[PDB]
Amino acid sequence: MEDIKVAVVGAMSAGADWRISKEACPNGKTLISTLKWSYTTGDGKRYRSTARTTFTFAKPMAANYLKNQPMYVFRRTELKHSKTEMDFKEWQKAFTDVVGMSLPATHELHIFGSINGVGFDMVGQGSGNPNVGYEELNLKSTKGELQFSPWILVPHIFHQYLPYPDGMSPFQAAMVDGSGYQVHRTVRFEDGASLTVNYRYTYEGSHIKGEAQVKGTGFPADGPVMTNSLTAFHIGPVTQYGDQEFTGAEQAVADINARGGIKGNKLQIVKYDDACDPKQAVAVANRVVNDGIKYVIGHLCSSSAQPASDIYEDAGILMITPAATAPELTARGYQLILRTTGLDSDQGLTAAKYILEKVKPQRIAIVHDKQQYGEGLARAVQGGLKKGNANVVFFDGITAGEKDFSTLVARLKKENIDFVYYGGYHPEMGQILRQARAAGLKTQFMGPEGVANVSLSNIAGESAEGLLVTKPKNYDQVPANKHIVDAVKAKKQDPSGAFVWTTYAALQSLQAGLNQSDDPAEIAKYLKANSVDTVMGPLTWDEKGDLKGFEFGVFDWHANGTATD
Ligand SMILES: CC[C@H](C)[C@H](N)C(=O)O
Ligand SMILES: [Cl-]
Repeated sequence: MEDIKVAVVGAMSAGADWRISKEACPNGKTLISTLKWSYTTGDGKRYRSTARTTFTFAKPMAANYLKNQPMYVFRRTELKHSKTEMDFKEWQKAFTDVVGMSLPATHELHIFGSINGVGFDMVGQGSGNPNVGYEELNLKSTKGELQFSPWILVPHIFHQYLPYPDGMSPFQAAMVDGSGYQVHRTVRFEDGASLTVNYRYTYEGSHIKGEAQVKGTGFPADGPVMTNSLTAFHIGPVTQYGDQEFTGAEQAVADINARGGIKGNKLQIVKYDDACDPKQAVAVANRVVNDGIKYVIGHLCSSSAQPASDIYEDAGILMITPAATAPELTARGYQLILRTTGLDSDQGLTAAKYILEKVKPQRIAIVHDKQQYGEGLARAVQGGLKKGNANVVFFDGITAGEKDFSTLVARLKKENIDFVYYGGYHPEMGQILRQARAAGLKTQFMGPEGVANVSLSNIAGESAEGLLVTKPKNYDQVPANKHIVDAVKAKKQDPSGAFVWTTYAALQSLQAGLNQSDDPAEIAKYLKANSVDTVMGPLTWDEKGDLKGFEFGVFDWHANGTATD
């Protein structure tokens, strides 16, 4: 009768604005606060850290603070930084429940020590509002240029600026009486690295002097930290796909658990982020196993669902990908691996047919981005086009995430290309469509479900008009799915996305399974020999876990970010 844990594996999700510091006091003279903290890489990767932080009070804390077992503190931050300056702002709000809706005026921070034995030292002034939990800080180097990421000194760059619901925090209480606290903080990194910070404070009226002594060690030398690859989260090349999964998934789970759940037992999503990165997707998978989670919804890109699939199979963990389409993944005899989507093979053949039958252009160019998906899809299509005598002029590739297509654009122009197929994902396609119509090509473009999203429209504007896509059918127009569509809307979320539906269908799949056996093997056996009613229709699977008789369907794309037959 425990809740049943399902892993949902997104990609390049923002995550929550506020961080939970949990706060416990085991004695009158000690406060311990626990932190989870992911950084993000100028790449959209996640570097995961866990903090323990210890406050020593020279005088015992009044009884009121102790009688109020777990306090919860929500904190956000911002950092602008050069190689020499930093500028930082913190908002902090205390509550006694995990549900989110003279005192100090000025301070200084001397923050010094070492990172992988590279000494650093910074100094500078700041202010805050002890009533509201706001603080700000400027900091200048007294040595030279940080040869590490300044986002590693974040959080560590003044809890005397908090307050509790009905008064002063313990931290403030301690400043006003003069007896004070000290702070040890310790950070574990997923990659073995380690950071120690010790904090002493003097008070001079309402001004604070912070001393902060910093020992970091065994950061990998081409890690995010030693490499300055750390950024705030900026939307990433697959944020659209992760967001559509999470949406379809959170609706589904609500709707299931309302209907009473599996057999009394409710489902609980445990969110993970693999960044569609091979290594990270392998960190995620090892964590999934270790967390006792036996059913996985996700790994969205082929490139990251392969590496992940190995561990899951190796561990007796069920994995339904609602999104990864490269046929490789179900072509290696794995038994615990299912799909709520089709394959590049059928997706490239659908295209070629629509080009040979219903377009018939004169001069074809085939472009891809060189990854499994894109090249994969271009080879189907090329092969379909070759067999129907279509006049394919050149097949070519580009790097993912360059913004400059002046070379491809001048070349489609020089060679009077009226049609182009682009195997790949929306960022590159977006720029193509847009830098094309800028240069005044009348060229007609085509893409797979990877470009069939609202972000394509966001990048391209009017250029997106007339783009041809292959994509799953529009199940958001099917009357059964009306209720679901309304709920997504109630939440201001966009239900047209296909991964919303595939994801929703993948949970329903898991549902049917779970209703006999909590065992990952019988589920895969059951599902393979039975049809499930889902938001996509009935869903028979085959013995390698591919959906039987899945047809993508070909659609006209529009600058509004909808799509018609
Ligand atoms: C999110 C899925 C992406 C677009 C594609 N189907 C792939 O296998 O990489
Ligand atoms: Cl803290």
